[PDB]
Amino acid sequence: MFGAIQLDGDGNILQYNAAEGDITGRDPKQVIGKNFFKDVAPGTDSPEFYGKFKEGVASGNLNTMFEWMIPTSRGPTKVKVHMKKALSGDSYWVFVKRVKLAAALEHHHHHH
Repeated sequence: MFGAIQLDGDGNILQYNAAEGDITGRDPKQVIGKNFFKDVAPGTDSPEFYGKFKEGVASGNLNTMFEWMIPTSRGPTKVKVHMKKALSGDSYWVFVKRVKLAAALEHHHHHH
């Protein structure tokens, strides 16, 4: 379940846009209106993840980027989760992707 979801101050899924996908045979309304921690991700109901989402809101710039383990068809798996407050300053975008060594800003390779 990797995609870009848009949450509000309360954390309600206002819009859902799957990513790294081509087929659109998944009822989006299933998440529309529901909370990311409500059912979309019950295991993410922790202070490290959820807590940060609410904490950042108080400041008005929820900026968090880290990896989290979520349940899947083949069991629990790690994924890159990033939460950033929208530009309007009245919402937050959630980015959940697969962890495949995508992050890496080295300075130089094959050093001698």
